[PDB]
Amino acid sequence: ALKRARNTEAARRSRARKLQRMKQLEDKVEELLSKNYHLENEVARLKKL
Amino acid sequence: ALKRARNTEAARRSRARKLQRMKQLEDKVEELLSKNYHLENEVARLKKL
DNA sequence: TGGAGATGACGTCATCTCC
DNA sequence: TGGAGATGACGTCATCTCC
Repeated sequence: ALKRARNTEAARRSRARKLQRMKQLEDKVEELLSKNYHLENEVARLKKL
Repeated sequence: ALKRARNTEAARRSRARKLQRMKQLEDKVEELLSKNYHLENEVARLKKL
């Protein structure tokens, strides 16, 4: 059927978006963990001086 | 068939783990964004004083 | 070992959303 | 509006992994 054919592609596009969103999110946690470390270290330094 | 029955449940358990992992990850980004803000603000303060 | 479970992509159905 | 697309869960098959 036709509605099925269209839905099969809509599902394909939807899955693809969910896979990129996950990766995007995983990268962000990596980015924030590093930014966090530099600030935490920075705080210790300024605290001393 | 039997192997199919088992796989149908293995898939159910697997999906469940992927849903919790996503949520866990989403919470972490929220947590780090806030911790980041407090440190960034903290740095500005110590910088001044 | 061979064999069990885990997991990625698939296509489908049910629903929601949005004009 | 009614109708189009988006999306969550499903069950299946193919493969990987791990003893």
